[PDB]
Amino acid sequence: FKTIKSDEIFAAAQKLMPGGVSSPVRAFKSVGGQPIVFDRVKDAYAWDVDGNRYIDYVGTWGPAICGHAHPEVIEALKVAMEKGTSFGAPCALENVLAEMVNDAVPSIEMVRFVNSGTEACMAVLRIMRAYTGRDKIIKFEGCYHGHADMFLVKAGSGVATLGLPSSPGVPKKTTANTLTTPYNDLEAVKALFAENPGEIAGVILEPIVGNSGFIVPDAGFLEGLREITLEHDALLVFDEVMTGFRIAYGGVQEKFGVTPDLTTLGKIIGGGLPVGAYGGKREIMQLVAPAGPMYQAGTLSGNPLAMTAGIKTLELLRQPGTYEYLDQITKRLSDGLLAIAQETGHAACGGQVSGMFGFFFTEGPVHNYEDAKKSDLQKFSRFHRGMLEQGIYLAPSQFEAGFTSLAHTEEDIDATLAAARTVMSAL
Amino acid sequence: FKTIKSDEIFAAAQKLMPGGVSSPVRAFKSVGGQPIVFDRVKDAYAWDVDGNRYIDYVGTWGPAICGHAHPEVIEALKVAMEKGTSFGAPCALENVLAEMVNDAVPSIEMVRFVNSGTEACMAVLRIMRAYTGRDKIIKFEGCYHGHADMFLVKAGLPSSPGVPKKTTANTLTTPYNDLEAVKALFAENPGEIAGVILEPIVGNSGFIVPDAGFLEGLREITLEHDALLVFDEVMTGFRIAYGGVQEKFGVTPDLTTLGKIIGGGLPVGAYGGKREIMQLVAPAGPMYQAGTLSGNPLAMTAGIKTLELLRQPGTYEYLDQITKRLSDGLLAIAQETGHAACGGQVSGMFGFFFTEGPVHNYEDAKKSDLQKFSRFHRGMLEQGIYLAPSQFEAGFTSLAHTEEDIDATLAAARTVMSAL
Ligand SMILES: Cc1ncc(COP(=O)(O)O)c(CN)c1O
Ligand SMILES: Cc1ncc(COP(=O)(O)O)c(CN)c1O
Ligand SMILES: NC[C@@H](N)CCC(=O)O
Repeated sequence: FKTIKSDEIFAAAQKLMPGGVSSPVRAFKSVGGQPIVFDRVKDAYAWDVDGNRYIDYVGTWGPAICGHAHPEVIEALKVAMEKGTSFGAPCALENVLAEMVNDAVPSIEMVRFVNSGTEACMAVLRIMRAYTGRDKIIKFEGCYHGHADMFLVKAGSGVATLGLPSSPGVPKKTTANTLTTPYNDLEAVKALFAENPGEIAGVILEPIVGNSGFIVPDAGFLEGLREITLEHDALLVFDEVMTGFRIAYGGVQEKFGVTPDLTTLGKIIGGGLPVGAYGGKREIMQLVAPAGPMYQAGTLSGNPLAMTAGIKTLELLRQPGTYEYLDQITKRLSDGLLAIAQETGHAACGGQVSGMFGFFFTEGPVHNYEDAKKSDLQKFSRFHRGMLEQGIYLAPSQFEAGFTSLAHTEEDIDATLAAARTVMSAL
Repeated sequence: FKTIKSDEIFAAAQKLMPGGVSSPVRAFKSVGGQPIVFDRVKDAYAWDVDGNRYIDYVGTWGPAICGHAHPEVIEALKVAMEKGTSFGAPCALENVLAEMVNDAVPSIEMVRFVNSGTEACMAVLRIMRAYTGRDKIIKFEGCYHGHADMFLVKAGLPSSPGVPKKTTANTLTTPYNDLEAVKALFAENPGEIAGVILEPIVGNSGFIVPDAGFLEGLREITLEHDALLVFDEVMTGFRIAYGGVQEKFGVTPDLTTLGKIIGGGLPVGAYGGKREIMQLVAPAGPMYQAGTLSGNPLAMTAGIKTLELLRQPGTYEYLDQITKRLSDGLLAIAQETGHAACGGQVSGMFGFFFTEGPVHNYEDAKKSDLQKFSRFHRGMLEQGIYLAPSQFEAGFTSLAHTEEDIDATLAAARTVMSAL
């Protein structure tokens, strides 16, 4: 196993871009700092600039649910780019995706497309405060909603209400209205409300966590957050940028039967192109300009290429047995990893829902970020590297959920398990 | 002039998306409220869903500088997507674009690609504060830097709902082209000013050129108070000149944001400057900023190809040539038809206000006769000309715009203004 070309390109990148990457995690600092430079991806695989081929469990972080470079998506894109990559004006494709999004996810009756999860979340945050007239927001430790200043706050016991910025360059002023609570902790949220009567605009969260490893909501958690927000006329916002169209066609809200007031979407709805969307109830979305006073603009938003890829991707997801397959192969993968971790003597816990999964090197179970933080990062680092050496590309971080696609075959899963066995036996 | 299909699609859109659009301006609220739905765009044209063709002066707001759907860009795109629409990991194409950007603009030694001007600006604002360790920012009224909260300031009070005053408190604003005001701000906030951000040439409150010495003065005082100078060239970058306004006017900022053109139509953005400052950005430094789909291979591809095209000889001279003729023509026609107007142009960027002006700032811009602009806009639309649906938006030309297109556009203007 060698990554000479990646080493070279990455080395040169360090002089051109901060850390040699467009996004922090890509720097592999959580797992050796030796990132892989991709050349191309197809179906369930990715190819190195060195020729290395991997079974991919990142799927460009969600979008590639139907597999990398799906022929139907690229075909639809070929037609779209022919008509121009961007209009800066209304196009019929926006209506189409909008309708699909509306018909697909319960809480969405109207949507505004944007260009990233970060844009979606910062806008949805602004809308929650605009609709309620309240400034305080409740987020959960371990959840990620982009890098808007409000979200860049320190979390954990002792600073849950301190609103301390967790990054230089962000005024305490801006984080002063962001409250955090442990995921899967209803009493923690009730507490935040009581401590701030009439000030909580709402609660935002990943209905199923992927940014602190894979973490599923304990029974009654989503129901509880729904009850508590309704009781205080506060808004419940599901960040389904990652879970949207992956956990289920209707996202976690559809699968678990809990309807929020607003939800953010992304990844899949763009077919690989930068995209994002924030929608929800009609009465709330009407505040978004130019229909309402809450300002939010996106010059290249509703991009025809992004809309086309999103539409084609959803049409594919609409086909029969789609999510049943993702669930099947993924459960197989997940149970396999845990069985292998057990047989090799490694403390581990994990799970999966549809085509999304997690695997922590700790006994767990993992109900929140604090639990996740107990995972053996050194072990994970060696694990990730080993899997890489075995031709398996996993998210370069213990705190990132993995992804499967309709392209992953029964054989891919088994080759992966074989590799996992080989790697864990050597850990 | 029929726009039946546009109306139908738009009406249905208003039930699916706020205002029936993905971005406020597209709703045509300032010019009648009946936007035209595009089906496709080619070269210097836009084609309606009703079969109408328009000589396009919006160029999807900047990206289409080499023309809409340029064959080489679409070909480069079709070839690149075959390898994947996105990696979510490093690819050589990022190094290439980064290098072309670094070589192109005076102040950039290191760059971080993002997905929009908004992300670029909020990120640059954060780096400004992280580098200086200060929170107060100076922005100009009439300048637009995305919808990030700190920018949604009134003129540090919120200008729209949903944004806590607490976050806009650290945002100081001043009239564009007003050095004394900026100076006063620094004095009223000693040791608290992280820096100054602005569009070196304004396009978001109409086309507004900086006065002689303005940019030079801003560089001087920021240096004096150990504060950063940030050029938001998302709109001007690679348009005013290959190196943007900073190159053309010769004033070098410490940091600059980019977008539009660098993505050839695809969602894109970037911020860069001296490596000493840029090294603060994660994962190199402690300042956090991330973008899951940033450095998109398709966006890099289209940006790389778009820049290669711009690097050809006569590119900016051509833009300047046809645009000056367009701008001069408009003002001449306005004069001969008896309408107070003022405008100007620099490269393929221009403005035309229905006000005698002068227009050195937003306040001046607001003196324009919006009613007249609206009727002008509609009439031009009927004459087969598509201008920005706002008096407060600069216009754009592209390499695809022919001498004939300009002739036709001026002829149209004559007809419209003669009817105003
Ligand atoms: C749940 C969630 N919300 C928001 C974001 C921000 O996404 P982007 O990088 O597209 O801004 C992400 C991506 N990590 C996410 O996983
Ligand atoms: C100078 C400038 N800065 C930032 C932006 C924000 O761009 P986007 O919609 O790409 O976020 C714009 C687009 N209006 C701009 O013109
Ligand atoms: N779910 C436990 C929280 N009180 C946070 C612990 C921490 O990370 O400090």
